[PDB]
Amino acid sequence: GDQRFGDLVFRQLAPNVWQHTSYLDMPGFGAVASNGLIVRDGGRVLVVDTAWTDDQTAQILNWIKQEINLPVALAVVTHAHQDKMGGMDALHAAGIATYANALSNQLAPQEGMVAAQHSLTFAANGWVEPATAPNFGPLKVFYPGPGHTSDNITVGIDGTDIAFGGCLIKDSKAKSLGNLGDADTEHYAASARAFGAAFPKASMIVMSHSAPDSRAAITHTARMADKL
Ligand SMILES: C[C@H](CS)C(=O)N1CCC[C@H](C(=O)O)C1
Ligand SMILES: [Zn+2]
Ligand SMILES: [Zn+2]
Repeated sequence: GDQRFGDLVFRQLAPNVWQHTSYLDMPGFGAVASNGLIVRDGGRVLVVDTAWTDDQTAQILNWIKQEINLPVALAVVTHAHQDKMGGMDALHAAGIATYANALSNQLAPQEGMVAAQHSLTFAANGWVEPATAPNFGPLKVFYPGPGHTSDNITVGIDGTDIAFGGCLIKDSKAKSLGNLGDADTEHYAASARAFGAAFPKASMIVMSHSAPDSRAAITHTARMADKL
């Protein structure tokens, strides 16, 4: 179930996949959960998204050491907001190679984040240029277009039914898309549908701010984004 480890929560989603959850008090919204992923690929571990803070991200690494006990080969972060990139310095202090969309790295300083060490770039069709994501194993990285932010990226896990929409996708019963100050209102709806079409076999949709949901999360998020 939900394994409490300090102030974080870990949930196993598949034999080699876990969801990490961390919380930040956001004045006005309560204590906001943010989810990322941990994937074991043979003898190494891959991380998708930091926690909100360096201290929480160090706790993710401590949980990995206790429950998996294999080296963390790399982390990929899915856009330049605090819930996804707030713990970059903890990854760097641990010697972990970090990757983000080139545009996320460009935006990181003005968003108050530390950039990742390596920049991903994407083909016209949205799939990562393979030379920019070396040794990613089962992680399949896709840029669906601007939506929640201009830089948001998404990740499928080969060998599982899981795809990660990050903060682009909301659950089946969300009422709004949240803060939209950085959003691309013209393109959001198409980007959400593009994520669904890039991972057509994924039946478990993991996202930043809700528990894992069915593909109705994608259709509902798209159906909601159609209106704007
Ligand atoms: C700090 C994050 C970066 S995505 C944020 O802005 N949030 C957290 C989730 C609830 C609100 C929403 O957008 O749904 C606002
Ligand atoms: Zn965000
Ligand atoms: Zn978010």
